[PDB]
Amino acid sequence: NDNIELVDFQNIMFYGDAEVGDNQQPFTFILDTGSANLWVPSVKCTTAGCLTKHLYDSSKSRTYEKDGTKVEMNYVSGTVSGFFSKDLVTVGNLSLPYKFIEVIDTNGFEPTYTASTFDGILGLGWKDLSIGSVDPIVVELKNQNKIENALFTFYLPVHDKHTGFLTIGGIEERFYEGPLTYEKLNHDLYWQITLDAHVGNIMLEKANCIVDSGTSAITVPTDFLNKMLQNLDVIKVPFLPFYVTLCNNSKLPTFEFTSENGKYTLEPEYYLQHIEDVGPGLCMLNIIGLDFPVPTFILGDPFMRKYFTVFDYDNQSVGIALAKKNL
Ligand SMILES: CSC[C@H](NC(=O)Cc1ccccc1)C(=O)N[C@@H](Cc1ccccc1)[C@H](O)C(=O)N1CSC(C)(C)[C@H]1C(=O)N[C@H]1c2ccccc2C[C@H]1O
Ligand SMILES: C[C@H](CCC(=O)NCCC[N+](C)(C)CCCS(=O)(=O)[O-])[C@H]1CC[C@H]2[C@@H]3[C@H](O)C[C@@H]4C[C@H](O)CC[C@]4(C)[C@H]3C[C@H](O)[C@]12C
Ligand code: NA
Repeated sequence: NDNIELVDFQNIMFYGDAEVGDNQQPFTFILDTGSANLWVPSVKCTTAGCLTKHLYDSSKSRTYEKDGTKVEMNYVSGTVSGFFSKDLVTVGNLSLPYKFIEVIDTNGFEPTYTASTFDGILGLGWKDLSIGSVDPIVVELKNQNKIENALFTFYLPVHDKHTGFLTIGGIEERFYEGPLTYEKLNHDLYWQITLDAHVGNIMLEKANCIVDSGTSAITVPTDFLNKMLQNLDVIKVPFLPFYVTLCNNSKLPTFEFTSENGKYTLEPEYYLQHIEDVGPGLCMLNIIGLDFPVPTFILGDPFMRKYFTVFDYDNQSVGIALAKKNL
């Protein structure tokens, strides 16, 4: 199985590296299960954000195949735009020709872009979520028979303790302890499963839960959040949807998620972010209120830091298991 090392960036996000072009041009990616396109910033970039990035130069790649088609990717955090290009993409020791976006304007993706040290985003979603109708990397590698299974695996790094791996094509027992529980997808094209959500006395039955690698938070329905925070001794930051607390706050709850198959819990230690610079013994909650059309939680980074996760295209399932504290 091919492995890609995952490095932590300030306990908000993680990255892994990969190559685009036979020139072996090396890029740092956010690895995002909730999107289905790959992009890298071009040498043709007109914007300030591209200043400090590894830039893609199609003139230095002999496997480059032109495709002028203009495209923009609209994320919740902003927009990047440019054009489609084709070239050899290499993930670990697995290569395949691939269609991706050459980004020339990142101004709509500020301040996220210039803030952090990633170059681009590598989607790990489903095909019907892609622009330009791009087969996902793992399913092509499967199809081309470079890996056993159409699946990938996340063992996330933890700040100041160990590194992580994205593993492609097969499941390695070393990453987790206890049982590995599979949860069927309740949607065709998202890593979305059904779970009862419990926080104290507040309960949502058969809630949609999206396992998502690119979101640095647990997201919660706004009504559910407003009930959770009632008398919690937490304070909202002015103008921003973030809550601050004493790290030691005895009332901070444990999320409990359950299926017929399993039980997954998330204790304060996984969703708190120390902000010692702002004040002594203060923490931010990595919890955001957000309403999808159907009541939904995003089980983001903080969930995935605790739980090893198996994303299975062939079995339309998400495997979940408690991550080992170190390898
Ligand atoms: C096919 S990509 C376009 C997609 N847009 C949508 O789904 C539109 C939408 C919006 C609200 C409800 C329902 C649907 C999208 O941006 N999805 C994102 C996940 C998402 C988040 C909220 C609501 C719906 C989907 C993406 O997978 C991601 O992690 N992204 C886009 S870019 C990113 C890799 C930096 C990261 C990010 O923004 N992360 C930030 C985020 C998002 C929500 C809560 C906290 C935070 C902090 C930070 O981590
Ligand atoms: C996705 C949700 C909800 C968006 C929403 O509720 N938007 C209503 C208006 C919708 N529009 C009319 C504009 C278009 C769609 C209408 S339509 O009906 O067509 O769908 C919004 C609301 C608050 C947003 C976060 C904060 O900012 C702080 C921070 C800023 C960074 O920079 C990026 C990260 C982060 C965490 C943000 C991410 C995300 O962005 C959040 C969660
Ligand atoms: Na995501």
